[PDB]
Formats: sequence, structure tokens, C-alpha cells
Amino acid sequence: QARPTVIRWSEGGKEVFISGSFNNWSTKIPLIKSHNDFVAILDLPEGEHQYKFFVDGQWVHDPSEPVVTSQLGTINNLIHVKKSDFEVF
Repeated sequence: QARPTVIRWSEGGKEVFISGSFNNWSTKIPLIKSHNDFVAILDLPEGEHQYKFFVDGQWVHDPSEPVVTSQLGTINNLIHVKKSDFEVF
């Protein structure tokens, strides 16, 4: 079960994308420009996901978010998605 999740890239650049473990590093999703900033909203299942940005042609992490080292040895950002069980009530 997935949540809408806001991802904001605020270190600037001209063209931003995100990819991550949530889609097995299979595709990049564009981030929309808005006042120095790039944002996307992602449908992501509860739990922890690793992710990284493709900014002006370079794979880069957000230095303001937590990071982790992959099985491949890469530095990826980590997001925890909270469970939304029973939030209707």
C-alpha cells in the first residue's frame, strides 16, 4: 500500500530526476521546478527506500537528507515512509 510522498531537491541545478530502490533503479522520474526548487510527489509503499538524483547529467545525493551505502557501495539517500494504517479515523 503506497503513500504520496513529497520529494524536494533544494540545492538547485537546471534539470532534476529521481530514481531509487522503489522501482529497482529502472526508471527516472522528473522533478518539477518551483522557485529555486524541484519537487515531485511519489507513490511509495511503507518502509525504507534508497534513492538518488540525476541533476544536470550527474548522479548526486541530497546532502540535507540521511544517507546510506548500497550493496553496490554507492552513497544513496534513504527515506522512511510511515505506515498509514488507520489514519482515516
